[PDB]
Amino acid sequence: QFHVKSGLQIKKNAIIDDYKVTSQVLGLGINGKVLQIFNKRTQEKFALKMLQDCPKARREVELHWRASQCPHIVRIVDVYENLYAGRKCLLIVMECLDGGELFSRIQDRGDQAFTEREASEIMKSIGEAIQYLHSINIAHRDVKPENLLYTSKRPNAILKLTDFGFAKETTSKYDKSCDMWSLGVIMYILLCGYPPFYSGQYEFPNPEWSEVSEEVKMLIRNLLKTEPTQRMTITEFMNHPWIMQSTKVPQTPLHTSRVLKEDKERWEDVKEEMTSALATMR
Ligand SMILES: O=C1NCCc2[nH]c(-c3ccnc(-c4ccccc4F)c3)cc21
Repeated sequence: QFHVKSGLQIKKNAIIDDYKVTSQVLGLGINGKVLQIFNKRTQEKFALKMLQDCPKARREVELHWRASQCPHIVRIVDVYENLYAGRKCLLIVMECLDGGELFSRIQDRGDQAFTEREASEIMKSIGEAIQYLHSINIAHRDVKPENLLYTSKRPNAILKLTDFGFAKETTSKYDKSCDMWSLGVIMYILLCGYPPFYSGQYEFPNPEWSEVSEEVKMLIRNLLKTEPTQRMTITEFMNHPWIMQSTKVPQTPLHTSRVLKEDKERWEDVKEEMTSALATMR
């Protein structure tokens, strides 16, 4: 009749007591590395972010925490304030995800090519995650496709969203829209294999955008609005068919897999421009 969950808990004893740390790295992001780590008790493998521990982070985690309670959002498992260099530090231990950057999994699909239906399912999921956050007044502000990774390597395997180095409480023109933009961006690349290209017209090339229902070309629009406003609210976003259908979408082939094999070089480029588009955007 009544249920809550563990409040956030700043464990103080050296994480080296509760885990054995590798040096084998994974994530190579904002503040420091992401080391693989093993749970002494259970013996499972984990992601370890590490932080300077200033007032800022101390809420960034404080949110991540609230968010992990979601399926498609990465779960935090433990948060430790230890002393590294000489620096009241901050070690967050979160669920390892042996999946690979959302896209970098598709170009090793091995069997067949991609599908409008499969694109939905992906977007579909990612939608959900954003919802939650918004549904609790949280903006991620950083919904890159590096920040999307899967649990494991099976096609059953699901994907989650990471790096709240950017999230912010929508507390007491705007914000929880960046996350939308991204989804839009994400959908585009999901369907074709490229973005727009500035620093705004988005053309729709032929051997790609063709018999592809304007029903779908609709969404992408509303989302990508160079605007802050009428960028279709997620609440809104969910409502539209394609997404909320699970399985009623056309089975149309998608070149995206192959497309990405075409020009593996355009990526280190994509990534920055994606962060450019984002990060700065107010
Ligand atoms: O918050 C973050 N910022 C920096 C980049 C970043 N990365 C992660 C992360 C989280 C969970 N798991 C992994 C992971 C695990 C196993 C194999 C490969 C992996 F990427 C990586 C989190 C963050």
